[PDB]
Amino acid sequence: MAKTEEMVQTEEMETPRLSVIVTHSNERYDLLVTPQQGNSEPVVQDLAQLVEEATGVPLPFQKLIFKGKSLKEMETPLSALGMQNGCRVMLIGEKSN
Repeated sequence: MAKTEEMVQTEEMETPRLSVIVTHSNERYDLLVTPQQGNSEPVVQDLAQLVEEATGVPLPFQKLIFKGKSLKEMETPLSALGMQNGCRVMLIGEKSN
Protein backbone atom coordinates (compact mmCIF):
# COMPACT_ATOMS: atom_id res chain seq x y z
CA MET A 1 0.00 0.00 0.00
CA ALA A 2 2.96 2.31 0.65
CA LYS A 3 6.72 2.49 1.24
CA THR A 4 8.04 -1.01 1.94
CA GLU A 5 9.67 -2.65 -1.07
CA GLU A 6 12.31 -0.04 -1.84
CA MET A 7 15.67 0.00 -0.08
CA VAL A 8 17.20 2.40 -2.62
CA GLN A 9 16.47 6.13 -2.19
CA THR A 10 19.25 7.92 -0.25
CA GLU A 11 22.62 6.16 -0.47
CA GLU A 12 25.66 6.28 1.84
CA MET A 13 28.70 4.05 2.53
CA GLU A 14 26.90 1.42 4.66
CA THR A 15 23.31 2.34 3.87
CA PRO A 16 21.57 0.27 1.21
CA ARG A 17 20.48 3.61 -0.12
CA LEU A 18 17.81 4.01 2.52
CA SER A 19 15.71 7.14 2.87
CA VAL A 20 13.24 7.83 5.63
CA ILE A 21 10.32 10.21 5.71
CA VAL A 22 10.63 12.68 8.57
CA THR A 23 7.59 14.80 9.23
CA HIS A 24 6.34 17.18 11.89
CA SER A 25 2.74 18.34 11.34
CA ASN A 26 3.50 17.97 7.61
CA GLU A 27 6.93 19.57 7.61
CA ARG A 28 8.90 16.83 5.86
CA TYR A 29 12.64 16.27 5.53
CA ASP A 30 14.29 13.39 3.69
CA LEU A 31 16.57 11.60 6.15
CA LEU A 32 18.84 8.61 5.67
CA VAL A 33 18.97 5.40 7.72
CA THR A 34 21.95 5.16 10.02
CA PRO A 35 24.89 3.28 8.51
CA GLN A 36 27.21 0.82 10.26
CA GLN A 37 24.46 -1.50 11.44
CA GLY A 38 23.69 -4.00 8.74
CA ASN A 39 22.29 -1.45 6.27
CA SER A 40 18.98 -3.27 6.36
CA GLU A 41 18.31 -2.81 10.04
CA PRO A 42 19.18 0.64 11.36
CA VAL A 43 20.69 1.28 14.79
CA VAL A 44 18.72 2.15 17.96
CA GLN A 45 20.04 5.65 17.33
CA ASP A 46 18.45 5.83 13.87
CA LEU A 47 14.84 6.35 14.85
CA ALA A 48 15.79 9.39 16.91
CA GLN A 49 18.48 10.29 14.41
CA LEU A 50 16.25 10.58 11.42
CA VAL A 51 13.71 12.83 13.14
CA GLU A 52 16.59 14.71 14.80
CA GLU A 53 18.83 15.18 11.78
CA ALA A 54 15.96 16.23 9.54
CA THR A 55 15.99 19.66 11.15
CA GLY A 56 19.17 19.38 13.24
CA VAL A 57 17.08 19.41 16.38
CA PRO A 58 18.13 17.82 19.72
CA LEU A 59 16.44 14.67 20.99
CA PRO A 60 14.34 16.38 23.77
CA PHE A 61 12.75 18.83 21.33
CA GLN A 62 11.27 16.19 19.07
CA LYS A 63 8.98 13.37 20.06
CA LEU A 64 9.69 10.89 17.28
CA ILE A 65 6.95 8.38 16.72
CA PHE A 66 7.36 6.01 13.82
CA LYS A 67 7.82 2.28 13.13
CA GLY A 68 6.23 1.65 16.50
CA LYS A 69 9.45 3.08 17.74
CA SER A 70 10.03 6.24 19.66
CA LEU A 71 13.13 8.43 19.64
CA LYS A 72 15.94 7.74 22.10
CA GLU A 73 19.68 7.07 21.94
CA MET A 74 19.11 3.35 22.45
CA GLU A 75 15.40 2.69 22.14
CA THR A 76 13.87 -0.38 20.44
CA PRO A 77 15.36 -3.40 18.51
CA LEU A 78 17.43 -2.51 15.45
CA SER A 79 15.82 -5.12 13.20
CA ALA A 80 12.55 -3.26 13.76
CA LEU A 81 14.44 0.02 13.23
CA GLY A 82 12.90 0.62 9.80
CA MET A 83 14.14 -2.21 7.58
CA GLN A 84 12.94 -0.64 4.37
CA ASN A 85 14.44 2.36 2.63
CA GLY A 86 14.72 4.49 5.77
CA CYS A 87 11.07 3.74 6.73
CA ARG A 88 9.16 6.62 8.28
CA VAL A 89 9.84 8.75 11.39
CA MET A 90 7.69 11.61 12.51
CA LEU A 91 8.25 13.77 15.50
CA ILE A 92 5.49 15.72 17.09
CA GLY A 93 6.77 18.57 19.12
CA GLU A 94 9.25 20.99 17.65
CA LYS A 95 11.57 20.81 14.66
CA SER A 96 13.39 23.76 16.25
CA ASN A 97 15.17 26.13 13.89
